[PDB]
Amino acid sequence: KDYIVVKGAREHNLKNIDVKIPRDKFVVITGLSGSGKSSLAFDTIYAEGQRRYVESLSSYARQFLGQMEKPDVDYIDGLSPAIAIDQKTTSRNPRSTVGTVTEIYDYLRLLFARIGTPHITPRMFSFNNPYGACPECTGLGSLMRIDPDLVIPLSLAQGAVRASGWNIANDESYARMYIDALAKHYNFSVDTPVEELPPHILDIILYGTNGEKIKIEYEREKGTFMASFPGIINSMERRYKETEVMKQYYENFMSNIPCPVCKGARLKKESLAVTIGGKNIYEVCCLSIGEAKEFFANLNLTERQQLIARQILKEINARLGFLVDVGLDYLTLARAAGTLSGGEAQRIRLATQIGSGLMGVIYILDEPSIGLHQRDNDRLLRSLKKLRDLGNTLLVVEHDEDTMYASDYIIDLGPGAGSHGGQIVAEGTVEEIKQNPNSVTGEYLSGRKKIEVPKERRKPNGKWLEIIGARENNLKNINVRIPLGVFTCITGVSGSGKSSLINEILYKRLAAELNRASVKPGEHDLIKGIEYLDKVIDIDQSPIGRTPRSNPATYTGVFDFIREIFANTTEAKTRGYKAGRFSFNVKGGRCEACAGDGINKIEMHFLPDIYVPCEVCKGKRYNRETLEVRYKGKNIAEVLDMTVEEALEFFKNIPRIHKKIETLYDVGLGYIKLGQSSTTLSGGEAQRVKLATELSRKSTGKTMYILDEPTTGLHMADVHRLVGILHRLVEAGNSVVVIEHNLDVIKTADYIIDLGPEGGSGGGLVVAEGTPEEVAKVENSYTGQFLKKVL
Amino acid sequence: KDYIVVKGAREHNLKNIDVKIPRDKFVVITGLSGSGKSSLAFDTIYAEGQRRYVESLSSYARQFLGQMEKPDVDYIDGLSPAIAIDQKTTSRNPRSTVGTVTEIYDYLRLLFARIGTPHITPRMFSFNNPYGACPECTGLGSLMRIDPDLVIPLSLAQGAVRASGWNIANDESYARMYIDALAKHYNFSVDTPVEELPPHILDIILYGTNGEKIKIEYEREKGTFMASFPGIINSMERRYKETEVMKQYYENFMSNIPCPVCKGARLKKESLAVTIGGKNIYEVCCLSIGEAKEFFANLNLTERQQLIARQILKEINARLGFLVDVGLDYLTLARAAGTLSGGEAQRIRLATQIGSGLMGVIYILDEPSIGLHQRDNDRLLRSLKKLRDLGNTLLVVEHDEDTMYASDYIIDLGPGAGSHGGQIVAEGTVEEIKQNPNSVTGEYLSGRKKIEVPKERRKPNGKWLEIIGARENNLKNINVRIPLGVFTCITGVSGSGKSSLINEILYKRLAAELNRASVKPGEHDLIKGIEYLDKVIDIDQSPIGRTPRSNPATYTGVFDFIREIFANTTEAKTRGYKAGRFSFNVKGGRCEACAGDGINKIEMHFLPDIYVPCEVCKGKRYNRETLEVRYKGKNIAEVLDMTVEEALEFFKNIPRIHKKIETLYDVGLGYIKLGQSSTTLSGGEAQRVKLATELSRKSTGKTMYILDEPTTGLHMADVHRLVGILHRLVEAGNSVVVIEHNLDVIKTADYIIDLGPEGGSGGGLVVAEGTPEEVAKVENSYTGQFLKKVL
DNA sequence: CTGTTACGGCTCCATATGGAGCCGTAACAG
DNA sequence: CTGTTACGGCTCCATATGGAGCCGTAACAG
Ligand SMILES: [Zn+2]
Ligand SMILES: [Zn+2]
Ligand SMILES: [Zn+2]
Ligand SMILES: [Zn+2]
Repeated sequence: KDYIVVKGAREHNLKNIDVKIPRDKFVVITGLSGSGKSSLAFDTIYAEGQRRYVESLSSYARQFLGQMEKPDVDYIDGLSPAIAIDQKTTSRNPRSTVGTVTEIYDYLRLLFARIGTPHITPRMFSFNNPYGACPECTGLGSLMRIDPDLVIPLSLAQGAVRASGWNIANDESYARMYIDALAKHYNFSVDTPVEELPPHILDIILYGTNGEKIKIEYEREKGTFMASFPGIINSMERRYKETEVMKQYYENFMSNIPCPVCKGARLKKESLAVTIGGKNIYEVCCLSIGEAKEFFANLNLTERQQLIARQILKEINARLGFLVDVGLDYLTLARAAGTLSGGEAQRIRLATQIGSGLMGVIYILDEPSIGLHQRDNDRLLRSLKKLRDLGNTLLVVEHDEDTMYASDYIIDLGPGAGSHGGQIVAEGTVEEIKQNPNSVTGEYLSGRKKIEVPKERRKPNGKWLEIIGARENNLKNINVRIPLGVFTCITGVSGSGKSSLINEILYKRLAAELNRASVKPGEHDLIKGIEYLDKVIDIDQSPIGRTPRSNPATYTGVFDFIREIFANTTEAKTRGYKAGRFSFNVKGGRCEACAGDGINKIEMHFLPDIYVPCEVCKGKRYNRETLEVRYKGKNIAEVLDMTVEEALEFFKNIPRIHKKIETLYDVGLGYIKLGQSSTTLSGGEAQRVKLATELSRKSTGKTMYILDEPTTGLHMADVHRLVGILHRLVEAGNSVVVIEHNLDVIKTADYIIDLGPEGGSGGGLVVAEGTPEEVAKVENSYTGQFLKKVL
Repeated sequence: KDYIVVKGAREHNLKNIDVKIPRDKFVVITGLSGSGKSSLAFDTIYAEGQRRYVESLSSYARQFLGQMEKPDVDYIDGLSPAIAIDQKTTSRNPRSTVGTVTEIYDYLRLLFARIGTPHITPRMFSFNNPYGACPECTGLGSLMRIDPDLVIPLSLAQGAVRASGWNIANDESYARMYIDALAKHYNFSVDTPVEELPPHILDIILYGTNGEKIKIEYEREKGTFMASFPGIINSMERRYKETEVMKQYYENFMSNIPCPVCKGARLKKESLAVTIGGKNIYEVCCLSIGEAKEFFANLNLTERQQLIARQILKEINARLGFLVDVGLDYLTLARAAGTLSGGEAQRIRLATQIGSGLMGVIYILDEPSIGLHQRDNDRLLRSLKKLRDLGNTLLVVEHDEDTMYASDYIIDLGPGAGSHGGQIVAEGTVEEIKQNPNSVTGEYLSGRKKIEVPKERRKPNGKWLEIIGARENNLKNINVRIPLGVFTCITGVSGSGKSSLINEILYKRLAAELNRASVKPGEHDLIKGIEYLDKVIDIDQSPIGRTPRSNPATYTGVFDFIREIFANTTEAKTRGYKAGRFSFNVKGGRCEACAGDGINKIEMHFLPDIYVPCEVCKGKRYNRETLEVRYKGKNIAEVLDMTVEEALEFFKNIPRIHKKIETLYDVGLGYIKLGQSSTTLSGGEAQRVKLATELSRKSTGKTMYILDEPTTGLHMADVHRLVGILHRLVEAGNSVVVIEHNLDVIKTADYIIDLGPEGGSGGGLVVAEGTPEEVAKVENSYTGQFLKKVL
């Protein structure tokens, strides 16, 4: 009725816990990273609600949506349909923009049709219908095409065509025999240079024969057939239109340009003649949300116009107010939804959900406050509480103190992670958790544990990285200086351009200069001080592997030492074994039946592929003869089965393994097991693995680390550990640059660069620079204002 | 909040109506057929709720579910997600049965794992996993295959292979050249008879070469290639497994047989050794729902077993009780869900929804009481009220008096249909509608209008249709006699076998004997009295056309007369025109640009095909020169634009057109227009069109009409009109047999055949026979008991 | 004029190879 | 012993023609 009773929850590492979540209330789930709160929420409640709603729909719709796996839960009662909002974005299609996603373009079209004065039909203003879409660009506004300068950057035999699937290097490839047939038809030499080729022949080859029929001969068996040359450009365009990695690869060689006729207006030349208050539809859509709302509020109409357009104006004002209160007062209604970050997309989805007014729906949010400045926390909390107040329930998974102080109910898991977590430690109001003596969240909220402000701060040693003439996006031609050898943190409000300035300019230029990559840096003049750097490393939450053949033991490189010490035993020496025998990636020591994968594929008549453990090897991925070899009473499979904490004690007598295992333990991965597949690892686990690998390396003092919000989905203890690890890395001799919005991390940094003073058009500048104490003295700085009370 | 406010509803024929539907209440929508209530419910509320829930899901899930069209409504507030339940069934896959659909097989597996005594793992009892599925049948229980007796029912050149896609009649077809290559390889003559062919050669041809590689030569251009013969049977099996019309066609030639090892148990020989109370899993699943519930209630366990299996037993008992209270006390848990009727599937879905306990969801049901006997009305109403009471709202679209008397709120549309309906006439409680003087439902509920019991009933003239030895399904070898020349109605409780006995036996045998069709009748001895019949006609709600080239004017045949009178004018005579010129199906009088379709196809870069009216012809489907010809001030397009009611007055001077138009008016289609596409017609409109076509024919007195519940989705006035039409058809000279569950239709019949006395195993017999007055005197008959008070 | 049958024409639905990232191994320099 | 570079091998992901039903037309019988 008024509760969500869950019994027998055993998904992932949950230790058969029973919980009662009050309905129509603000509920937050807390715990350490990997403690199972994310599993308990998403894999149980969201999955059960989505399955219960989908299975009751039409058969075709259910088949299209797929067959969701049934969670390992006894029974759940009082479960309304669940909608999950998380930081995930897709390119999707160019047809969708911010206005269409937020469902305000329809209201704008209705208003323009009803009251717009021509210089009147709602479908005339839409670019998704032939009645309004521009004839040339088909309502897209961007004539995407592949320029000839990129297809042929040398004769054909030297590798002129760099496009995938058109490599004429192979003699028997389709491209080779098509080129041979074309050369036979047009009587030209393939080995002739492209520049020396006649323009007509080159144009015919590039753009095809335009439907002309030619004879093509193919040899395996021999035969002949009649067909036509489609052309490289036409085939690439058709492949692009047929269907995200392939889309990104195709768009890499593309050259986006504005439509020559509509100039990106996406509409016919006659639809733009209708204006409201001196601004047509495109000009209104080009304004930022705040100024558009101000213009709508200040708009003056006659009595008849006000009576005929009251409801549309009220709806537009309400939606714009919701969007502003969410925090996106800098975005434009005409901006493409594809070029949006995860936090911006999540906030837009939240605003749309608030505007829709759906009732009786369980809402689950995964860290809505990440990627958002501290000044917008109150607005975000007010929006969340309004969404709850409209007749819904919230299951936010957050680790922010303000969220705990604003939430009605708090559920805490733990007390550790992995095999030590998965059970509820404490629950109730914030006061009850604060008074609870066995809760980590209560301990960190009551002041028992805290992050201390360092007494001594490092200073630059005379090495600086100067970026000159940065003008990409909203950057107003600013020059910044990043000291080398100290912990540098870059702050600023959302949309100020810090993320672009770092990721798409500094990292790309450093990679091109040092790692010898092939990327296009952002619009800037030059970078000074690169000679002081030897390598650039970027650490993110991307998975460390896409195959089941990768595990942390191999990634950290400790598996080589483990195999060496295994082969150094007397049994392997007497049996003539090698260090490579104890590996599930090379034939000789792996199971032959399962090919070392450990699972087998079974095909059903009317079901997808089902995987079961291999019968002969029992999932140990090794043959019996190899497994007979034991080192100190444990075989290779048992060693792979140990966790990092146990491996620390087991391998304490071998320094070369002990150092790596201790690094893995210190980066907070003491609950993980060496045999875990890299595919099953989460973002935090992958980031910790990368940090451990970086720590295990021998630093030369000329390395730069770039991190983009490393505190995503991290508890207070995790933040403390990450701060300690970053300080250790800085003290090693390298330099660390972090884009952070967390005050706890910010206050421990040695240098702070602030970008503001606003977001969007008003941003792109530099407000404050120096140590946090110096930045706190700047009056016109939000970060300084917050650090004034934080310190 | 507590209301669903809809403003500006203009979908289909709705005349801009505003309504307020109370939330969490029993609401019923009433109106005439075609008045727009179905549109107002499904196209507006269900569509808006489904779109609002889908658009907030993941991008991939939203793309898979498709892009739902936005309804033509201003705004809807307080809209919870909507689930629509309607009478629609699909073959789907053999993996799903009644138990799996109702989610009781999982609980049965859990109970068997926990307390079953072997002679213990939940996944061992499931047939959807390799751990429990039978190795031979792969957990299907039916080895579906194509028998050789059906592939070759004459030499190859005479058409031995009757399978689609393997017609060797064409010389250049792939089948022909494959057969030629096989004949060249094996050195045999294709023209040789199949019987005279060696068994080895025939087996090799039928089952392929089993991977053997042979040389195949093909001619258009000439060439050769190496491949293997897959075989007809293997190719057909692969095509069947690749992917409903094609599935039905493939299954027509299939021969379903039980698995030789498991005997249809779908499980391994070891999983059936576990028994509970002397019955294993398959034997429990083979019992009917009522007796299974009785067995579970009477089951005795020890204290430990009761303590360990209390929750599972309680859940199973509750679900079985819900299923029994729904009305399906005769179904078996092991029955395949594919072989279920629309009403049974809808009731099963309702029971599953009740068991799931989803809260805050709007439920829309389309005639849940159709196909259900009168004795189950109270149980169905109680189930609906319980489903509402668990915290939901109901939007049932029903025309049953008991539903009106049980509903909290009633919304009435009308007052007519088509252009006369689409607006709300009255609303409120049942008393308010009864006291309303301008409501058709109130008029029929207050006794102002009623269907009178006929004073005189027709009697048989000595012609009878005797079915001897009917034994299909649950029929217990019964003999029935259907009189010819009178209105015969067949009644009985659900599951008594009347539907099978009629549709799959009598209609099929009559079609085979008279219409010279190719179908397999049900298991019966013979039928006597066929010599008194000349033709058999079956009328259902299936669409009358699948192309936009069919309209009621052509279907009824009146369009030929219209074209003839158009060509008989002086303008056509002077211009040398013919009767075929005024047709949008032959070149010469239709628009060349749109090819007479009236619409054009426009392709977008990243959108599906969009259809817009043709520019040159303005959607009139005719060229200008043809349109210049006018008859009595109206051209052909204007004539097509007229409705039946207007065409009745326009064509009153031509008897050959007036008779057909009057028939169309009398069958209740006075609101439809002659130019309406047959694809857009609903089931009721198609049935009315078929009835009008049958009436327009010249009856020879030797025709039999078979109707299966013609009162589906019909108001009381529609029922009265249909009864009048059926009586007119009977008085014409033919014989009508109707399977009906409506007491109003039953009381007007001349002969009644009752099948009972129960459903399932207890059915398949004949209880009462004779006139309704005679049937009402039978004590052990539910239909007689109801007719006792009805008459 | 009307019903039936046969034929022609139309429409909608159905049915294998190259590339990026990672692991293991050998060689060379510090 | 350790770091770096180069190479080989492995895996997962990506990119047109026959048939059923209907409409129009002509011929034959009542
Ligand atoms: Zn354009
Ligand atoms: Zn194996
Ligand atoms: Zn079997
Ligand atoms: Zn046209």
